Amino acid sequence: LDSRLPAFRNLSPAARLDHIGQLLGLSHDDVSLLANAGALPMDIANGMIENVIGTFELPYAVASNFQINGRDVLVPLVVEEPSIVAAASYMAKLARANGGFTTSSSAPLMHAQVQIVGIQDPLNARLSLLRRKDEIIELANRKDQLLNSLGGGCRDIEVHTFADTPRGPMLVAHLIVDVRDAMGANTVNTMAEAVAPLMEAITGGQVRLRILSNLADLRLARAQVRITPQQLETAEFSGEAVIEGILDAYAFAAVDPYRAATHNKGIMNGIDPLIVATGNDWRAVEAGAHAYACRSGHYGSLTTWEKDNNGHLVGTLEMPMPVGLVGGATKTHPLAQLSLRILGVKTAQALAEIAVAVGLAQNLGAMRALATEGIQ
Amino acid sequence: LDSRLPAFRNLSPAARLDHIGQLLGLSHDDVSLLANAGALPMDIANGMIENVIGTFELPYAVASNFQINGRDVLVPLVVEEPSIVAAASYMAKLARANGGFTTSSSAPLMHAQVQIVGIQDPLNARLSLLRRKDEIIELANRKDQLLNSLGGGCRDIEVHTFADTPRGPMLVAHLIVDVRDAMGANTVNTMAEAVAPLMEAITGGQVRLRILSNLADLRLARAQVRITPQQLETAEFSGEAVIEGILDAYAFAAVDPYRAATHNKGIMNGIDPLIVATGNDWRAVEAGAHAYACRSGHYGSLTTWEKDNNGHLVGTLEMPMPVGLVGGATKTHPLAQLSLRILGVKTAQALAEIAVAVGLAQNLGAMRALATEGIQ
Ligand SMILES: CC(C)(COP(=O)([O-])OP(=O)([O-])OC[C@H]1O[C@@H](n2cnc3c(N)ncnc32)[C@H](O)[C@@H]1OP(=O)([O-])[O-])[C@@H](O)C(=O)NCCC(=O)NCCSC(=O)C[C@@](C)(O)CC(=O)[O-]
Repeated sequence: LDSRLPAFRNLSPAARLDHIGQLLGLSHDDVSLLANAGALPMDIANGMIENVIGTFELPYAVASNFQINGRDVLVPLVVEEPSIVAAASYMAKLARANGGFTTSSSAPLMHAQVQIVGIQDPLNARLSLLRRKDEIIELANRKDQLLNSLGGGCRDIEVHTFADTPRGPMLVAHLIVDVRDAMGANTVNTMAEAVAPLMEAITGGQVRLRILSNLADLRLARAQVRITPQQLETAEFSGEAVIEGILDAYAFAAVDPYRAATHNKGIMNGIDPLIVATGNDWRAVEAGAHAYACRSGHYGSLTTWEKDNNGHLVGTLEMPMPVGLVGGATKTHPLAQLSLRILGVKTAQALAEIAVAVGLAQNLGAMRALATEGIQ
Repeated sequence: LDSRLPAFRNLSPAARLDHIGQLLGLSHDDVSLLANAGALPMDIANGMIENVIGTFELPYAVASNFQINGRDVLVPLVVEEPSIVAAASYMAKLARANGGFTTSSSAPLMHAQVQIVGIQDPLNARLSLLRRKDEIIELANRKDQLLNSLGGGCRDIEVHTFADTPRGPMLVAHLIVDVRDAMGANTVNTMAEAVAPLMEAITGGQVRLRILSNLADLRLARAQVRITPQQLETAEFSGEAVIEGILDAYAFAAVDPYRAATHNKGIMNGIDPLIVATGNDWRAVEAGAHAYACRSGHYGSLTTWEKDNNGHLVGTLEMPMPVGLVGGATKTHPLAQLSLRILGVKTAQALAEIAVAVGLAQNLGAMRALATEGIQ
């Protein structure tokens, strides 16, 4: 696969769609999902959410030039805002010259929280739980046979205490669950509900919340990119001075939350449209991303930008990225299935890796434009 | 308008649409935009973002029972996830019994950032700017005579310094701009550009970034709700016990960022689909919401929950809410226009107020469920 797509931006939507279909070998049926409006049947839309009266369209695009660990990929994106697809594509083009994007990710581990109140001895109860870990882990894994046989399941438990709250001391257990190719909320909510009575028996507390955490900091995905000064040279500036201006923009986001919010918004301009294109939950991804940005107590940049010893501009993105290939709209929406076909992804973590590569490219594009814009 | 919609949940989408059209007095043409696929023509979609190959639908729904400052409203929502619309409607039904939602908002004030580097005397340069603030403000306002006629414009400037970054001292000016019914990005960006040469003259430094901040903490919208224990009573739980359980849930969110990220995600489940339905930029709203949530130096809850002197449950949501009635896809997308007609809003701050009421409702719905039978 060659994702360069020369001339794409100037082709008609039909000719774009034809080129995609040729490059990938999409069937006629696949192509007709995008050629004709209304690919989401109303009977399906009506079973997705409540009180449905119709459907709402956004444009569906493809970003070009992306390459992930040496493999070319085409990236579907659904969004209303201009410049995003272009910026991504152009930074992807530049990235290719130096090997594309390099990615990695954690195992697909999600937390389930079990909140326990009204214990007079929570610190002691925490050890009583930790001692009985294996028992709790076995109970968690009893019901979801499909998950286990696919090689997922509850791996471990950690327990936290919050002894100072206005509502008294709390204990909070986390089940740590490998959810394989799912986003995982239903899987872990189920397990949290299933172990709650047993934890209550061990601790003597009242269980309250039994619920996933969206701060999915054990489900991290990572991307890297490299850009050389020669690539960034403008009419106004040397490539070197552009790099320095990109580093200046980065330091500005790292110290000022007013800038960091905007900088990170730029990252999510790249990521959220992929999430939408694949039928995934963008509120989950957003909450994980921004909560992770302020894990230190200070709201900072999710990306890093540096100059290496060769003088090259090197960027990183590492962040929570809980996404699924199965479940909900990703299965039921015909175009979500088409997107996954276009992407070629075999695991949810592969989809996560593509996401962070696009977020990183979008951030770079935004910074480059802001740094190279002349003073009027 | 009566927003109650008896049996709406169980009508077909065609019947729900006909019913809305009758309540609102929508034209046959308006109803047609939802009764048929393809309300977003391809020529418009192709002009909205780059590399467009088609469109992508999500379901379009309406939440029922909402009442804001004593007026019933119907709330359009576009999203892929079940239970959101139902939960919002159900909590809105409860809220009606005690007066509905009560809302307010600030003026629609946005920050434009102007980053200045290369100054050995940033603290001095700050006072030189403030000494000449009236000129800077007059200059920003020459740039947009129409906004000023509409009753907006640059109101003030603030200046922040970061004298010790790893990239050297920086100074950052903020233009504080009343943007009326726009989200405002384009307006404030334009002003930042206009004042940049003047700030360079004053400070002797070099302007880098000129750009809005999405941390729109001078554009706050606020909602309140009240719920009695009688309303929350179940077969398994007294209403008083449910209220205690909700307060335990809130305290858990206030202390633990693992919980707060999820709690806040639930609020955004309510808000973002109204943002999408109105053609607004949901990445901006998200970034502002979650960055505001950590302004204290700890990532906490956007909502508050308390029990008043009567034993009643009272909740608040105050947050940044930068949305527009004009600008971008809000104008361009025929269904964004229709949403605004359904909502009946006459200013952007009115839309913002609706948004926080729906966010507050959604949070309440999640918590009520999590404190009683559980989410599953
Ligand atoms: C989903 C409900 C409301 C069902 O509720 P129910 O148990 O079926 O109660 P009901 O069936 O008697 O419904 C009563 C009212 O709910 C509304 N309603 C009820 N069903 C529908 C429907 N199909 N379509 C439209 N409206 C509906 C409707 O207004 C109805 O009034 P009535 O029928 O008496 O006039 C209930 O189970 C509930 O409130 N669940 C909330 C939990 C939830 O799933 N919230 C949604 C978002 S998930 C989320 O935010 C993530 C989370 C939870 O992790 C955030 C966090 O942790 O904080």
